[PDB]
Amino acid sequence: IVGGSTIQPERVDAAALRQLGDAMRKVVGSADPTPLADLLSGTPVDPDELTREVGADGRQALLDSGMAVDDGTTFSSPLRGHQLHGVVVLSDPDVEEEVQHRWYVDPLWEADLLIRLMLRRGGARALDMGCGSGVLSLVLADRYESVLGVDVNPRAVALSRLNAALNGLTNVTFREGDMFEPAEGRFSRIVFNSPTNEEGNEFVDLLEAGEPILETFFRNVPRKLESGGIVEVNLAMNDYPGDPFRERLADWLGLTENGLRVQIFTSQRRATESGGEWKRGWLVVAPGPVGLTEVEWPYHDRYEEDPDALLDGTDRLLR
Ligand SMILES: CN[C@@H]1[C@@H](O)[C@@H](O[C@@H]2[C@@H](O)[C@H](O[C@H]3O[C@H]([C@@H](C)O)[C@@H](O)[C@H](O)[C@H]3N)[C@@H](N)C[C@H]2N)OC[C@]1(C)O
Ligand SMILES: Nc1ncnc2c1ncn2[C@@H]1O[C@H](CSCC[C@H](N)C(=O)O)[C@@H](O)[C@H]1O
Repeated sequence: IVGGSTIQPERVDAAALRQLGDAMRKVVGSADPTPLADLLSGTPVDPDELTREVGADGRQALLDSGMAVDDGTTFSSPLRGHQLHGVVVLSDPDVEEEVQHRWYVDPLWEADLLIRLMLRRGGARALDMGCGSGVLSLVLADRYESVLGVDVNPRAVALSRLNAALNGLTNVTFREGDMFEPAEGRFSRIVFNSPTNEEGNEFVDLLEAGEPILETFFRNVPRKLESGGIVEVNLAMNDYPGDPFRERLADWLGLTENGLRVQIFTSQRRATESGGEWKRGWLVVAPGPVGLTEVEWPYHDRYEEDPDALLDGTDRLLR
C-alpha cells in the first residue's frame, strides 16, 4: 500500500523539474508549511493554492511525474520532501513494515547521519550501491567528477533520477541492476547504506536482504575499488560464539591478499539468543596499514546530542 506509486521523471521536461526543485528548496524543511511543503508533508492541499506557488505548468509537472495525485477536490503526494546538506530529496514516508510495498524506498532513516559520517574528501569517480532515493549520490555529486547510483529496485532508480533532476544535477547517473552488474570499471569512492538490520542471514526484502548481500558486496569490492580508494558502509553485524563478523569480513575482502585496511566503528550493541552479539556500525576501507581495527564510537547517541560532532570524526580516527 505504501511504496508502489508510479514515478516517471521522464514524462516531465528537465527545466520544469529544476524549477520545481527550486520551489522546494525555498519551502521544504521550513516550519509553517506553504502548500507545496504541506503536499510534500503528506497533507492534502488545495490545488489552486498549490498553483499560486508553482504555477499551472509546475502543477502539471507534479501530476505527470507522479509527485502528486489528483484526489478530485485536493492534491496529495505519495512522497515526502527533505532538504539537507544542500540537496532536496523526495522519498517514501516513514511507515510500519506491515504496509510497505516491495518497492518501498528507504525514507531516510539514517541518511543524514551517514552523510555526516562520510569522509569529506572528493575525487574522480563514485559508486553509490543501493542508492534508494539517490540521496547519497546527490551529495557526493558536489565533489566527484561523476557518480553512479545502482539499485535493483526500479522504482528507486526512477526516484533517484527524479531527485537528481529536481536539483539540476548533471554529473549523476543511475542504473537498474543487481549489485555491481551495471558498474563498469573501478571507483575511487564506494558508499553503501546496506539493507541489513535485524534479519541475520535471512533474506526478508530489499531493505533487509541478509548478511549474504554483504558477502557479495565485500567479495567484489577489491576488483571495483581504485587503488587508494575509499569504501564506506552502514551495516548490521552479527557476532556468533566463536564466529565474529570481523573474521568473516576479512575473509570476504581478502584483507592481506589485497593489502586492505578496514576500520569498523561500532555504535549500537546488543546481546542475542545464541550468546552472540548484534551490532550496528560504520565500516571504512581506506589506505593504510593492512589489517582490521574495531573501535566503539557511539555516533547514534552523539548524533542525538549534537549532529556536527560527527563531522570529520572518521577522519580524526584515521589520520
Ligand atoms: C539501508 N539500511 C537501513 C538501516 O539504516 C536500518 O534502518 C533502521 C530502520 O529500519 C528503523 O526503522 C524502523 O523503525 C521505524 C520507526 C519506529 O523508528 C519504523 O517506522 C520502520 O518501519 C522500521 N523499519 C529505525 N528505527 C532505525 C534504523 N537504523 O535498517 C533498515 C535498513 C533498510 O537496512
Ligand atoms: N542486490 C541489490 N543490488 C542493488 N541494490 C540492492 C540490492 N538489494 C537491495 N538493494 C537496495 O539497497 C538499498 C538500501 S536502502 C539505502 C538507500 C539510500 N542509499 C539511502 O541511504 O537512503 C535499497 O534501495 C535496496 O533496494
